[PDB]
Amino acid sequence: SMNKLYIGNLSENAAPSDLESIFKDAKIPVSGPFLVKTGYAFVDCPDESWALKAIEALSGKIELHGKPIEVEHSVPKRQRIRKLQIRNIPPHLQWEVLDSLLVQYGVVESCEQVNTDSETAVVNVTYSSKDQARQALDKLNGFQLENFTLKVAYIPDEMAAQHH
Repeated sequence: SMNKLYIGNLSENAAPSDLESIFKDAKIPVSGPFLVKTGYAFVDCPDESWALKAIEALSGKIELHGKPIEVEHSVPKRQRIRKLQIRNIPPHLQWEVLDSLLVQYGVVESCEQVNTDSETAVVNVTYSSKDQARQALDKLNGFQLENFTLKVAYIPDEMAAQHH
């Protein structure tokens, strides 16, 4: 389940109470405690919708101790394989325009729309191979389209962990 968050760019002094109050102010529930390590932390949300809301509302938008926090899906490196999430897509963008970008990097096995309360769209894309998704991530994250900057990140690909 995509309810697990990684929180990055934290100060050395950051404490759970600091993150608790950020999530409370954003009206986002968590389903367990904040685990604060050295410059980063982990927390779970009750479901995938809340995890996405936390990313969209908090990442790069809230500062703690003078540093803007980063909030992302927590994905172990060995689960960064075929699957990506693309956020901040222009609301009216024709799906052929998006497809014309995606296929420059590989074969799209699937592209699923995700529910979100933002005006911008979110899709989960599965490429055929790890090399294709890695190139798409590098080329599409930060790409500017119709006055919107696309944000692209890995999501877990648990079933391909041993695929060749």
